[PDB]
Amino acid sequence: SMEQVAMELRLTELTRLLRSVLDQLQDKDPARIFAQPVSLKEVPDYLDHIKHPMDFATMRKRLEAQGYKNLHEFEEDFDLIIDNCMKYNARDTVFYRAAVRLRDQGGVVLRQARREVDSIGL
Repeated sequence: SMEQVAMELRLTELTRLLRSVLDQLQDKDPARIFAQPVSLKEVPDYLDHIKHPMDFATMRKRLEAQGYKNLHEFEEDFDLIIDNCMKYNARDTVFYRAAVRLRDQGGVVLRQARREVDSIGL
């Protein structure tokens, strides 16, 4: 139908916007601490602690499969990256501090994205 195509254009546009957001967020992680899944070889007990692991590479896979239907779903996954890290790692670690900085600096970007998704209507 014509409607289904219009819908898919919207989703494709959302994906385009979310790809830009993802790049801006990952730029706030120059150490690349959150670039890849936590290694279950190097951290064999990780899944005993963290029940829903997340990372930028995994988000990007979902993104390019157009797997985020709205900004809220995308934000949930971004929040998982941060929250997982702040639980597994102690306050005085480079990992925890990196998550705090990513959350603080990322909020600016996400505040803008929400306004754009609303205004453009995606």
